[PDB]
Amino acid sequence: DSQTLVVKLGTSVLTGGSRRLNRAHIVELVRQCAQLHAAGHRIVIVTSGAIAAGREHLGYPELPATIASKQLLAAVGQSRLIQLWEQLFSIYGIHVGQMLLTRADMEDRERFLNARDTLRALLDNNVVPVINENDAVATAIKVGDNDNLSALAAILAGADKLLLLTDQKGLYTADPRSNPQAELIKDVYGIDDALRAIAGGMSTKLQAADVACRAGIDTIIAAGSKPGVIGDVMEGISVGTLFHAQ
Amino acid sequence: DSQTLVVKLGTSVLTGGSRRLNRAHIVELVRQCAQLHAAGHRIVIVTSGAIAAGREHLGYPELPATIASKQLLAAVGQSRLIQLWEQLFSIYGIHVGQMLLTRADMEDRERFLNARDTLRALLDNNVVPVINENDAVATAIKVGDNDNLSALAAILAGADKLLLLTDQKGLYTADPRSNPQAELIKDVYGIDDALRAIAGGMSTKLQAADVACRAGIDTIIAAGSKPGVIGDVMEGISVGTLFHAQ
Repeated sequence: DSQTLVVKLGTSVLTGGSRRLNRAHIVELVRQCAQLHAAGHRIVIVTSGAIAAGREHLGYPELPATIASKQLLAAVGQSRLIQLWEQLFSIYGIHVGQMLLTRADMEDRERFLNARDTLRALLDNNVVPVINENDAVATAIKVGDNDNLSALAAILAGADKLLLLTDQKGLYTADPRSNPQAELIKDVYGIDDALRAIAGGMSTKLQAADVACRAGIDTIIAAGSKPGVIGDVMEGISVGTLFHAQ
Repeated sequence: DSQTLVVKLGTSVLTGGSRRLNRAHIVELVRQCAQLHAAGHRIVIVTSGAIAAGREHLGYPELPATIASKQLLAAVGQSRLIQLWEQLFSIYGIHVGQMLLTRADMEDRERFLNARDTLRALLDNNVVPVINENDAVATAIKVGDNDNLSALAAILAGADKLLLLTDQKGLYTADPRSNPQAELIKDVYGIDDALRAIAGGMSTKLQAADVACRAGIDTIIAAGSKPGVIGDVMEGISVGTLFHAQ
């Protein structure tokens, strides 16, 4: 019966590839999350967009390429990002709990177990956790974070599936934009099989699929804009590239 | 001319001593913050209430005394806390940037300097930072955190004054509730002078006043509900207990 599923939303899914956060699109996703929540499933959101959101809200100001500029953007953006997620879910009367984690926080073993406990406490009490890199405080630029963070979250939260919503249909045999040849690779079996099958942020997705399948957790790369995507993934309907678990 | 001032709000100021977050009271404070912001001063908010807010929003549920219960409360509460601060300030068209810091993050010297930079980047670009203990992730209970965190923030943010808004008028010669004798101690000169003068969360305030005065920064204990308090403190009008800087 009652599945647990982590959904990762990268920046382009969230902005619909614009430089403004796209609420029509997000609400479309929240919706699917609520239907499953109402069926008594457990949902975890790993959200990007903190910086995008901060640029928007501040009217795209001109800033030095310091770390302090990524961070202040992130401070402002996350306050909005969270509010946004809080309100959309609130519509379907589901609560959300904001978790900001650093790459550091995760390698610290004690904090790692803590987080496991808290994630489960959240779900246990029907709350959707909305996790993100703690970018206003995180020392380390971007860079596919987030993909990895999400696969950690999948483990800690005891996930049955990890869904990596991106701006293309899955994983291809080569660059599809410059290629009439490219297949959408329906199934993959662990990373080594991926890297053989293929001889845009797509490497860190291959990376997260590793960490997660090696942890017993199926992981999917799929288009975030595909109607009904999230439910379909629960039912194991084929929808993008499925990276089976070991 | 252009002063920088850190305002700390503990739980009771925020709930007005209830178990619900009190928006009438908060807005009253935001107001004073906006008037000074509009005069081109720089304002930093160190907010408590994350857990209070999480209990309220979840309808005071019955939870195990785990660390995971403080943390999930904190996850839910902060998402609300921030939204609330974001909206009230938004009324006066001032932006806010959310910073969640751990006691850990501060002893890590690199992250310490980072935070300094970011705080100043925030103010430079007219944003009010709203800082809090990162309770959904913070391993260590409560306990006067926050008082100390605020005095760190004062240093990092290059503050001229630190204002510790509490639920009484300042510091007393003894417990005033059980005492017709108790004076409100108008001035104090560094902690040693405090501890001589007096022979409810009041120790950690004495503690923050130390860290901050020893850093060249005047610090004030005052009633958060006192009309016009924050402005008065800028003008150095006497308002509670003033702990002068070394």
